[PDB]
Amino acid sequence: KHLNVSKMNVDDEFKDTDGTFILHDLQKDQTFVYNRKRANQRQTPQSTFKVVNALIGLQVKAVRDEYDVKRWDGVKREFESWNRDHTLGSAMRESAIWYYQALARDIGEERMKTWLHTLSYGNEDISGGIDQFWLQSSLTISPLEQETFLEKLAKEELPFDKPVMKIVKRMMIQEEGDHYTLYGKTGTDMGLGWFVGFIKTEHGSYVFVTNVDDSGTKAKNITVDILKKYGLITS
Repeated sequence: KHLNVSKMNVDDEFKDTDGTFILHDLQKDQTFVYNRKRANQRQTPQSTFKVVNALIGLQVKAVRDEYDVKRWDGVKREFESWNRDHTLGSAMRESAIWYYQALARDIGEERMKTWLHTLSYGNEDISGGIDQFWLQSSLTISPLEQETFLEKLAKEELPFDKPVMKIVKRMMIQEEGDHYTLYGKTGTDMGLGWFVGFIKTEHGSYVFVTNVDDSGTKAKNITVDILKKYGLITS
């Protein structure tokens, strides 16, 4: 009764949404892809880039750990959850862009470019500016390239320190149930939505990448519906 990802079908979940979905079974080494053409199209990563930003920032000690506090300046920004003191981990959870812009400025161009080159991270183009390049700007990456990177993060086959990789994966936890742990990060801009991450169950471990012509919230809802359908999200 164990999941064979090659027999999946997600047509129903995408009935009224243009998008792509990738699920990689880490232990069997098997992948399901819906809409391979779209999976190959590069797009701006938006806030899915926080995963990379956090890895590089911890690696070069621009931030100390998931609890490194940056005080809010008191400026009311677009979402109330941004208008508070944040840590590296809480700013990932709430997608507080201002925190990760300060982090990118501290990382700086040279270290950002060098470490981004180790990840095969799409076109690796940061010319849009040190604190702007992942936000509807120069950097683009395809869903397949996101999957390849996240698979290497899951396997810790990246040149980062191992504790750095474990901290960033922990910061991505969205739900810890009795029988599964869901990891993920959303991105959204101009009718393109991402939800990328991992799910660990009692019987397997998986990487997923979802990208849609809709919000990141929609991308996440589609992903959760698929993972529920195939019994990976239960309780």
